[PDB]
Amino acid sequence: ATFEIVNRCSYTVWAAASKGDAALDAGGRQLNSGESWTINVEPGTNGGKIWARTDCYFDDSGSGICKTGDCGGLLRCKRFGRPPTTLAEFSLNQYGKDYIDISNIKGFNVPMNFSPTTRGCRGVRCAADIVGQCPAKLKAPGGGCNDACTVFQTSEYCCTTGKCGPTEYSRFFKRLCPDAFSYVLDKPTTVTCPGSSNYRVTFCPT
Repeated sequence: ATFEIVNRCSYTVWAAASKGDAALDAGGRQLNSGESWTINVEPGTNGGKIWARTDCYFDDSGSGICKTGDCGGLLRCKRFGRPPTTLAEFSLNQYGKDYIDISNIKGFNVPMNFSPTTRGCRGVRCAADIVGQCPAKLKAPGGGCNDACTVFQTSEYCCTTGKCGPTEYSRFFKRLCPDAFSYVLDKPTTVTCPGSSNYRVTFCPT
C-alpha cells in the first residue's frame, strides 16, 4: 500500500513510520514545509503508526534527539515514539478490510488528517489547537499536550484493568477532536476501508 506523507505545517517535521518492532519503509525522514514523502507499506501490516516529530537534531549517522515523538534517538524509527504524539494508526488487509484511525491516547503534538486516496471510505482529522488549549497539568515543556496516562500513571487513565471511564482529561481531547480516540475504551472512531486502499497523511491540514 502507498502512503503519501505531506507536511503542510510552516515548520519542519520529522515523519516516522513504524509497526513497533520494525521500521515501515525507511522509518523516518525530514519533511520541510510543503514536502511530500511516499512510502510503501507491506500488505497485511497490523499495528502500523505514522507520526510527526518536532524540534529534532540529528548527526550524520542519523542519531540525535527530538522534543516530541523521539524513537530512541534515531532518524529512522524502528520503535514507537515518546509522547506526546498525534497518531495515525492502521491495520491493512485484515480479512479483506483496512482499518484506520487517529488517536490522542498518547497525546497530541501536530494536527493531522488521515484520508484514503482511493475510493470507498472517509478520512479522519484532528486539526484543533489542542496545544494552545492544553490543560496546564498536561502541557509538555518540549511542546505538545500529553495524555493523562503518560503524566499520572494511574490505573484509571491507563485503563490497566481493562475497566476505565472517560475522565476530565480524556474529555478535553474528545471535545476538540471527536473523531480521534481520547482514551483506551473510547467508543471507536475506526474507519473501515476496502482492503489494499492507499492513503495520505497530512500534517497541519488547515
